[PDB]
Amino acid sequence: MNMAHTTTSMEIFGSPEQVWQLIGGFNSLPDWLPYIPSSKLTEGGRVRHLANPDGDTIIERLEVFNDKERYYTYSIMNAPFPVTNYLSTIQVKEGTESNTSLVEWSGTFTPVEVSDEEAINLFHGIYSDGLKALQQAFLDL
Amino acid sequence: MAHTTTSMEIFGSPEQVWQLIGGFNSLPDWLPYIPSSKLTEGGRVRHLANPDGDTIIERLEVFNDKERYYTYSIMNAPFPVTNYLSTIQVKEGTESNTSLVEWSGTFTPVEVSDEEAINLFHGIYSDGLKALQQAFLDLEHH
Repeated sequence: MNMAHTTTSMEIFGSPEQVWQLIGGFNSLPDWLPYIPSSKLTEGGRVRHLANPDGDTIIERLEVFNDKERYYTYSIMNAPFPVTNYLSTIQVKEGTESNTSLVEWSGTFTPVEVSDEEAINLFHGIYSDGLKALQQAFLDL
Repeated sequence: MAHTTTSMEIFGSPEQVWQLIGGFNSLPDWLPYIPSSKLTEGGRVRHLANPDGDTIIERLEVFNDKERYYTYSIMNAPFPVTNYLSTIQVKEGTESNTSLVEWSGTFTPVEVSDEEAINLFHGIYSDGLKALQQAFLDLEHH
């Protein structure tokens, strides 16, 4: 119990549903994250193996999933990150217009071998870069 | 709309039973009726084959690992229903190492009576829950 927090929200030029169709897949990070080469599912779709572009790997577990409320929460089973009790959620909220959406990527975790600020900086950077790339891909009809 | 539910106690902790049936793509590991399954859409959609080679496409609506349940709908299948919704949940049993699995369904029967729609799905649910009960009964050791 330490639990650091970080979040980042960003407007995407696409209807919430359309945006969720592209990012709501647990194994679909490679379709929108320019930092993920490939993703593999295990346990009938409950576990994803991300092939990190550095030899290391990230294994995560789907914790919660709701199609219509457009969101999914997941936890880390095995990754090189310097934290524990990692829990992250990515949700597609209402945009400012009906053809717009606001994506939120949050995460709670316990820093280990790094300060709260350093871990907060790490994932905030990962989240923000992820959403900026997504913003880029959608305003590319 | 029509509704139907089946329950079955299995000799396995709620967590064990769920490790085996909680995967959206794991039906062929325990449901005789679905010999083959495939996932698309990053895992949200599954393509099933029934014994007669018919294709069944369903979509994951809700999934909760901790509470051991998932809800899904039918996008397209040869079944005579519409507005199909089904949820499978693994509840606590009478012993810390047994559990109660529940498979429920709600649907609008099309071109068939409610009775006929209920029998079909109840039959499928029963088929799978019974195989599941037999699977664990095969303890085999300690």
